[PDB]
Amino acid sequence: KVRLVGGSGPHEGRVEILHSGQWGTICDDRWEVRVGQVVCRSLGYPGVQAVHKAAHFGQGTGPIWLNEVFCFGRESSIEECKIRQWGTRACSHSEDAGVTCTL
Ligand SMILES: [Ca+2]
Repeated sequence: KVRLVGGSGPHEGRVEILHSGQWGTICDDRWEVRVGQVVCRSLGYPGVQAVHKAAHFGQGTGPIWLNEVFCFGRESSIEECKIRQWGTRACSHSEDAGVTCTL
């Protein structure tokens, strides 16, 4: 699953993802509008207004599940994008990625 946390409404926040039985976050190293678009679609929003780096909505906790993700932009969910490994060592939660969706 996917949820947004820390925003002014459910349309934005730190991106969190459920994997290996655990809610985790996304590192901002390769975070950009194409994958923001996919995250926003999978949440039922029609588009992405902005992507935010550097724990813009505050740091998450626990596993950092994704770092090097590639989406074309049209995928239904982030699990459908190109993911070479789940779970990353390269990152701190000060890098947790965030998104602001169109509603
Ligand atoms: Ca970074």
